[PDB]
Amino acid sequence: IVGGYTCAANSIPYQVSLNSGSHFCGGSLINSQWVVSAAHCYKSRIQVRLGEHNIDVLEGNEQFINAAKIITHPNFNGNTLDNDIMLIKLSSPATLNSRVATVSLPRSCAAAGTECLISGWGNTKSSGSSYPSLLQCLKAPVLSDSSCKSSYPGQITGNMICVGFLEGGKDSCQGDSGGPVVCNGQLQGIVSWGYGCAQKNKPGVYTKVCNYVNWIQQTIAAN
Ligand SMILES: [Ca+2]
Repeated sequence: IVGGYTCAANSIPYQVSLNSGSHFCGGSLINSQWVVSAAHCYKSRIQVRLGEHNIDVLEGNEQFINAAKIITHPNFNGNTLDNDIMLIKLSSPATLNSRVATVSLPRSCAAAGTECLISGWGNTKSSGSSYPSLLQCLKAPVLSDSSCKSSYPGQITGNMICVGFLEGGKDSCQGDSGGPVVCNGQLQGIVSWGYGCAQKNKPGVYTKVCNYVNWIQQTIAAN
């Protein structure tokens, strides 16, 4: 997260870290056994870390649970990042409490202008790199489809939304992928891609979660 703030401890209780030796992606807890993330975050071995604030220090509220099932969207396109969504089934259910909690799926798509919260442990610099210990937070609005397509001509499918600021300076970045965009208590976006980070007229591009509610519910019910 570039240009954000350090979140208060466990104030984003659905935020998880995907770890394969080190933190490499975010994700969101949507029921006690299932995490949603980005398909391009796929690895064949994944430990999900819940209840994290400082990812470099054991603080006492963590739960480390291995991924048992790892299911990418069947129409994921690795060239365009279309359908950039993935479901992880935990090998045992997380214990839900005030610091480890689920986030609701969207009841409808978010309108342009809707204010959201983006979070993660990704890069905090738009030039160079700095990876933080503490979870970072950013308030940002959903952008119109026409604005998003103008920012990225010929790249924004009907399964993508832009969230952020055309003036740049505030954005998600590498290491945030798979993490949440939550608006009015609903997971509307998954950190997916962009051109650089916090660049002018290049807001972050996010998987449009409201298109996948049916796929998510059916996959969970069937597995
Ligand atoms: Ca920790």
